[PDB]
Amino acid sequence: GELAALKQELAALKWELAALKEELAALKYG
Amino acid sequence: GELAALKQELAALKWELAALKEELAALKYG
Ligand code: NA
Ligand code: NA
Ligand code: NA
Ligand code: NA
Ligand code: NA
Repeated sequence: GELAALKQELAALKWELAALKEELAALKYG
Repeated sequence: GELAALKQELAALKWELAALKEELAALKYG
């Protein structure tokens, strides 16, 4: 339970992070 | 210890997300 829950939360956040870093990259260099 | 490691990574990532949104905000307004 706790481990599963936390890995789902981690996963979600890393998708958001990935997206945001790509958007930042775009804005700084284009 | 997988749980320990993941709680540290979660913490870090929430700070990184916050930081990046503030950088995006900054760049929109110069
Ligand atoms: Na568990
Ligand atoms: Na939990
Ligand atoms: Na642990
Ligand atoms: Na945490
Ligand atoms: Na806790």
